[PDB]
Amino acid sequence: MDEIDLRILKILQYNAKYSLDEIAREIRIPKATLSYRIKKLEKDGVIKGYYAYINPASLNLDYIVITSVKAKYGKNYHVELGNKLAQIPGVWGVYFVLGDNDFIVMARYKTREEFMEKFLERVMSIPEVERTSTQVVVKIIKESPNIVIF
Amino acid sequence: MDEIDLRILKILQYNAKYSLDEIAREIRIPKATLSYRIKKLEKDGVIKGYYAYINPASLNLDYIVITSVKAKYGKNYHVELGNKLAQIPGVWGVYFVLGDNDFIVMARYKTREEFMEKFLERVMSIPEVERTSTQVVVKIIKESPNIVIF
Amino acid sequence: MDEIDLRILKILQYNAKYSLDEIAREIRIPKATLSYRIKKLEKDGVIKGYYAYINPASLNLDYIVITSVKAKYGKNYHVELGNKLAQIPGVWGVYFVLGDNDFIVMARYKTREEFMEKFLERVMSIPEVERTSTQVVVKIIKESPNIVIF
Amino acid sequence: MDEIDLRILKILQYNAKYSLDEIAREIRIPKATLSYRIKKLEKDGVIKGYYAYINPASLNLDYIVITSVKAKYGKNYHVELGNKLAQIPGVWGVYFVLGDNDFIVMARYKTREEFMEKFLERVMSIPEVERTSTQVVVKIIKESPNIVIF
Amino acid sequence: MDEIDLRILKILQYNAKYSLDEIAREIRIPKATLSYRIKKLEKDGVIKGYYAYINPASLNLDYIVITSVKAKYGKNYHVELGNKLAQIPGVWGVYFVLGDNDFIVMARYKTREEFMEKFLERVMSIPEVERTSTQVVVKIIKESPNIVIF
Amino acid sequence: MDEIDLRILKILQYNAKYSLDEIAREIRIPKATLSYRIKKLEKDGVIKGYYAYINPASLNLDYIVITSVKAKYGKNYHVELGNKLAQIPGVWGVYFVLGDNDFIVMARYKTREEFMEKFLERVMSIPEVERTSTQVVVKIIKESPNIVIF
Amino acid sequence: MDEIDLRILKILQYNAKYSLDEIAREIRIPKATLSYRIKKLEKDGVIKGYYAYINPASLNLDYIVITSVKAKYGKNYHVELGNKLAQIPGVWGVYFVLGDNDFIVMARYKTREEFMEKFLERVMSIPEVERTSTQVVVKIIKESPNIVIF
Amino acid sequence: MDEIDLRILKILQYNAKYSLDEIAREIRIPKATLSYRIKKLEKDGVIKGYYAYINPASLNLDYIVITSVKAKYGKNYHVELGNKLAQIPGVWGVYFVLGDNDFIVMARYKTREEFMEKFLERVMSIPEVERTSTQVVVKIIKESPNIVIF
Ligand SMILES: NC(=O)CC[C@H](N)C(=O)O
Ligand SMILES: NC(=O)CC[C@H](N)C(=O)O
Ligand SMILES: NC(=O)CC[C@H](N)C(=O)O
Ligand SMILES: NC(=O)CC[C@H](N)C(=O)O
Ligand SMILES: NC(=O)CC[C@H](N)C(=O)O
Ligand SMILES: NC(=O)CC[C@H](N)C(=O)O
Ligand SMILES: NC(=O)CC[C@H](N)C(=O)O
Ligand SMILES: NC(=O)CC[C@H](N)C(=O)O
Ligand SMILES: [Mg+2]
Ligand SMILES: [Mg+2]
Ligand SMILES: [Mg+2]
Ligand SMILES: [Mg+2]
Repeated sequence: MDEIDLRILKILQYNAKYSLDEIAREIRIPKATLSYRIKKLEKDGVIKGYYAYINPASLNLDYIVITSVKAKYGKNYHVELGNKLAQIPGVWGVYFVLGDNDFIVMARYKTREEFMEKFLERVMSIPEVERTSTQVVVKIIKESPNIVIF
Repeated sequence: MDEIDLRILKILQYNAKYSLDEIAREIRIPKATLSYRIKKLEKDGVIKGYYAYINPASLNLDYIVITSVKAKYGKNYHVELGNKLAQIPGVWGVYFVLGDNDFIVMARYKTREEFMEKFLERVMSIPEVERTSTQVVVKIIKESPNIVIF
Repeated sequence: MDEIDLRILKILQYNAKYSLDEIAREIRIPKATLSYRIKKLEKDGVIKGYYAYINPASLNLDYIVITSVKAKYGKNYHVELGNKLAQIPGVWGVYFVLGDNDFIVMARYKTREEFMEKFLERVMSIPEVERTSTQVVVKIIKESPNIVIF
Repeated sequence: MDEIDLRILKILQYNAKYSLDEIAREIRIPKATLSYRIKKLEKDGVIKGYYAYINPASLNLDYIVITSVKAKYGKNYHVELGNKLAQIPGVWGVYFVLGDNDFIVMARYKTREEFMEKFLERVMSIPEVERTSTQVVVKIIKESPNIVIF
Repeated sequence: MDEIDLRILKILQYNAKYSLDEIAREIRIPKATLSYRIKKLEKDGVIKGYYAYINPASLNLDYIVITSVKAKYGKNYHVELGNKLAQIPGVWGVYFVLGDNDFIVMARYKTREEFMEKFLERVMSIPEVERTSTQVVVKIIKESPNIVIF
Repeated sequence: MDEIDLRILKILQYNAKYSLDEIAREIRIPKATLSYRIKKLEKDGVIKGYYAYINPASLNLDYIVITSVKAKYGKNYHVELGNKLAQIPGVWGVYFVLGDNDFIVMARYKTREEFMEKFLERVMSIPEVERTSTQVVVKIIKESPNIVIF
Repeated sequence: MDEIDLRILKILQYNAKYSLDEIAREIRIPKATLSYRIKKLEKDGVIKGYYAYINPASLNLDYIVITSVKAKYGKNYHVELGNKLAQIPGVWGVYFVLGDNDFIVMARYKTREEFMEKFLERVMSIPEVERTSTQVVVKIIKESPNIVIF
Repeated sequence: MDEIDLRILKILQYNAKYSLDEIAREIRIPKATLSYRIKKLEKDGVIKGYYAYINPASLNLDYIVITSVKAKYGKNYHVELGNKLAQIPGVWGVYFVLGDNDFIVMARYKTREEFMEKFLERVMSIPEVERTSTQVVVKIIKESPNIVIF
């Protein structure tokens, strides 16, 4: 990629439905070239897709959690435990980390009860889990993972 | 919203450039109605936008961190500290949480040095910060915040 | 329930033996209506009972503890462990919680020895327990769980 | 008090509206004597009152928390901080404790937002507070503080 | 015991070889009575013995430790683990405690190597031990366990 | 000192009132020599005194604590803080330690209230104190600091 | 550098006084070329020097510590605090780290007293220090920082 | 050793290739005597070798870690676990320590991936490991283990 590709990506990361004519006018390059560049970025795996940003609040997803997981160590436990956590409905983020915990899990649910049934009751049965500590999110100050270029 | 709106959203959350004809064929409703429903969802704030999912690895964003923040308590410190953390380049997530820490921050950088200059050196000067503990992400097992409907 | 039911409950939560005539005079409604409303609240399960508030100090209950419990995780451990903790004489509160511990237990005893025999020696034998940490209450500043309406 | 007083209290602690005739029949003593004994227990401060046990769930009190507080030490900080915590609407229990924290606070609210406005935003402004850690109650297994005699 | 017994004990707790004539002169009571009182205190188990206070430094006991022990819970583990810890040469204090640890052990050795061989290597083999954390004493500010009356 | 001095000390550390004739018979040395050796040990500071071992339980000292102290760092804080802690009535041991805490304090009181007034309320006013964590002793398995030679 | 430079370095990292003839014979290259390559590595800063590995035990350096430091945050505190720690006699390693602590310090002393005077008493006066936790090394299993190529 | 040996060592610890003539001129002793003294120090094991100080950065060793290890206790676990940790490529320091952890491990790798494959994936399979916490080094302020004489 080059300087122009980054400028294109900087626009698409926050507004993917901005018309080709509008993008071409902003960056200052031929539309045909813009189309070619975007197709290449998709072909090369830089742009992996396009998603609609849906307001979780509109779906009543008010029970937001960040759970730290301590594992029972064993050969390749990170693979086994990581994948089991990733399969839980409501879990959108699973990170293998360095520190006093081994995994950080990001999840969303509508209520305390849903969270207990879909998440807590599933996690407690995973053999690779020693224990977990869930941090309830009182307020989301910022959640814009789509912004990769500042 | 109704059952049909959810099915539309379930598709748009992972593939927003799927054609109207294809979406209409999958859900089984008139294209004109589909267009109307989508426009209403955007007008009502359910769909807040459309973004291109860019592979962070393609931008060499290999230094991924999850930082826990302990604050110096004071009136409305959550607002003041939260906003200062949110303004840091590279920070995409800022959560006010319950537990032994007060904020959880998600950030991405290309290198250790960039992380130190843009993030660590900025955070250490924020008066509302007591201290922080950064968890380095060794491997991202899953990061699909776009999926709001399972 | 309505606004009037709440006012009635606000009185009964701290003084259940206040006469019907006195309550009717305070809220300003017919005694017959007050009686009907109270009976309905009991029938609907809002008022689950009436208790005498006994001063624990009068019973020499001077050894007051708040114990945090870390569990050995397993399928439905919260049910099994929670119920075993709830059965211990002297234990009045058992809460399944989010955080670095899994249960918080509230108990009262007359002495250190009674606490050790009835509580500590029982808890240490429960297989679902990894370990516990007991916080001794030096002084109860406030303990009015009966107040549900502020 | 004597053996008979304890038996009377054991009944009143869970059912204070049980008729005098019924209580007298259960314990086996004259009604006049029972009335005298109860009046004496009230006069002596053993029975401090009578309350209606209201189901918190009926009032939508679904946000239940147990907050640990670390104080900024100073002369008589336990008195000053304890009283400020006790004054917060929704807080029913405040305990000065031994251990890694100095106070344990029990509170109830209807929602996350109410909890943030009435509790979190008030606590963060108290000068005697170093920091706090809130444990969200996922499920109340038992909460019968009225039972003082097992 | 009475006021006079306490005054006698207050003297014997720090100087047991003070002559009977000197003690009688200080407290103001007949020597025969003083002798009788002391014999009674010994007979009743108040005075369990008389020891020479030996300066540990004179024996090169420079490796002073305070070890916290986390146990593997089980029926009567406090008895079993407590006794095994008490049998270790060099260990003079073993306390069953409330908090994040279960036992506190006080020990003294001449060197790091002696401490490792006699204490660490013995403790690591005790099945009731989950783990321990040893706090090395850099300086003893005060160690006068003989003073029971201030 | 020599081998004989150690054997003498091994006896005096647990029974200082054992007669000279009995000690001489046990160790096998002339009484005159034994007396000379003991006087020399006292003169050289090896034997710093003789105390009566008083059973704390006989004095109702049932509230036994081991308190960890975190200090506010500053020049020679260990001297200043250590001495202030050592002056508190009821405190018999004060140790400057390595680890997550800076001092370990051993104290004894008759009741919870005495402990709060004499110890807690005094410690909270010491400026060099950041905070403390008190571990209540449920049972003393062993407390024989007089034994220096095993 | 190339494959040959690495082989040369792999030898020099553990035996720098191995003769040129011996090194040339082992790697299989002309001595003149070996000399040229080594001089270039020194000129380019790859080889920063040559040191004698002295056995710390021979210097009675028996008090080995690894100290974790929590800082008082502020602008560029890592620079200021890091440099002050690095200036302390006996300190050979100072690392700015991610996690619950901010610096890890490696030091060596002959005795507990030397450690207290040269290290502890100096660190406690540094304003940028919140507190520290020192881990005493009981046994060095391995300490070969000179090995950079495995 | 004597005063002169220490002065010789103080020079060799940072510059082992300083010529004999230069060292003799600095310390003020005959070259023949200097040679004899150095040979004796090597023969006596004081000087265990001579190494080239290679700049780790020149080898792209940018992933620097300090890992704390909690062990599963058992007979001689320190020997077994210590040796297994010492065998891992990239690990240069292994210390058996006192405190909340049992071992501190110092290691170096070129990248996050290398660190995960060579270190993390190996450590997680060691049966004697309960868990670990890795502290990533953001900046090395000082790393001069060769300096044994200050
Ligand atoms: N999985 C491992 O090998 C160790 C992970 C652990 N969280 C650490 O930081 O060391
Ligand atoms: N900001 C506050 O009032 C408290 C926040 C803190 N993290 C807690 O869980 O209690
Ligand atoms: N039981 C579970 O699944 C987890 C409970 C744990 N206390 C937490 O907060 O995550
Ligand atoms: N307030 C105090 O003096 C100390 C209280 C502290 N929680 C402790 O356990 O020691
Ligand atoms: N042994 C037990 O039952 C619990 C002991 C633990 N240290 C506590 O404080 O709760
Ligand atoms: N006083 C100091 O300098 C440090 C003491 C601290 N407890 C430690 O272990 O490092
Ligand atoms: N200095 C900083 O900004 C933070 C350092 C802290 N140790 C962390 O891991 O976050
Ligand atoms: N290995 C042991 O016996 C105990 C080691 C532990 N790290 C401690 O400090 O006590
Ligand atoms: Mg998206
Ligand atoms: Mg009640
Ligand atoms: Mg004694
Ligand atoms: Mg070297």
